[PDB]
Amino acid sequence: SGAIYVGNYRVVNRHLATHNDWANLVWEDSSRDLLVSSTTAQGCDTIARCDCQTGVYYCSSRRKHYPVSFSKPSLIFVEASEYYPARYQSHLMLAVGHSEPGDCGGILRCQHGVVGIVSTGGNGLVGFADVRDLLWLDE
Ligand SMILES: COc1ccncc1CC(=O)N1CC[C@H](C(N)=O)C1
Ligand SMILES: [Zn+2]
Repeated sequence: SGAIYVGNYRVVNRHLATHNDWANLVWEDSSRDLLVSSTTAQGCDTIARCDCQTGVYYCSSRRKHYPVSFSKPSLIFVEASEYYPARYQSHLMLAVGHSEPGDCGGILRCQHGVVGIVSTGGNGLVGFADVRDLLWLDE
């Protein structure tokens, strides 16, 4: 679990969005596994605006932050799970690292700020849903 809190927005994995997030929906995209809902309070996370390919992510299944190298956002085949059938997920970045289903929501950060959140993984990989292209998160 986990979310990014920037301005009056809350960014979560779409598959983990609550019925309360859908009522307060701003934008969602099933192909990216993202949902953004509006908040009453102002958030303080800064979104990165960069092309960094190294960063640090939080892994809740190890209670540890790990440094990683990750691929640029791309269209990647993601195996079936209880939340989606087997499909291509867009704007996804992969790294070699540990992840379990419940690690979704953990933040990936670089020197510039938040890059994205854990969204996919298994078999020694971890995938992150990029948020750096969502320029409107800053307004
Ligand atoms: C961190 O994800 C995992 C880690 C280990 N085995 C499996 C997984 C993958 C997983 O459970 N999901 C839930 C839906 C999500 C998606 N974006 O399609 C992928
Ligand atoms: Zn960066």
